[PDB]
Amino acid sequence: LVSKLSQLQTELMAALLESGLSKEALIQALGEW
Amino acid sequence: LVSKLSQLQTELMAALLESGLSKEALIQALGEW
Repeated sequence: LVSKLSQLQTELMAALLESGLSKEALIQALGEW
Repeated sequence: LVSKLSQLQTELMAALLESGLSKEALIQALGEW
């Protein structure tokens, strides 16, 4: 049902956050909008 | 110089954005702060 890409993106984000991803990195990414 | 973890995080975020990561996914992640 759920696309492999969606699952992979969710898994990647989760893993990145747990690795200590900074809020600044997220803010910069959010900046694309 | 730059840690392998930092480089990997930067590379991962970049790849995720290019794969079509949504702003909602970023907002939710940013929410942890």
